[PDB]
Amino acid sequence: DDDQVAFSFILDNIVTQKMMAVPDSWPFHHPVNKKFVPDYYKVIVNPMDLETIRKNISKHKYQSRESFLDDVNLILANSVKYNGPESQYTKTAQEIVNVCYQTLTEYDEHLTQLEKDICTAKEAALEEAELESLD
Ligand SMILES: CSc1nc(N2CCOC[C@H]2C)cc(C2(S(=N)(N)=O)CC2)n1
Repeated sequence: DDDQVAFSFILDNIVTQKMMAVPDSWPFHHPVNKKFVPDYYKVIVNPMDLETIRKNISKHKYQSRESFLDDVNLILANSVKYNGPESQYTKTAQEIVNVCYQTLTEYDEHLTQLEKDICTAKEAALEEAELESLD
């Protein structure tokens, strides 16, 4: 609830202040424009980028670090597929993933608290929704 908002703020500041600050991270800031890279979506079936993650964050898509890190890792996997494992683009995506990991670790204790309280809050909301519906 209130905890979901704090969690999303932390994630968004990790994205804007750490991941987007990686040198030359511009290729991963926004979705690829088909008019500029015409092959991209023929190759990349589950696209992902830092802007889309911010929008998912603002929609409170992420209740835990795990689903957040699923999407962050999709950025890296897509660079590996389209650009190659040894490419400079993939080197940059890997740095983006590492700074994300590093920053989450700094805030592990606080983020673990939030995830716990977010989950117990969502269970309280779901359990009462079902009790209200049958009663
Ligand atoms: C070479 S131009 C270009 N490349 C990009 N990447 C994506 C990562 O892999 C390599 C290459 C395909 C991404 C972009 C933009 S853009 N929206 N112009 O379309 C900002 C998103 N531009």
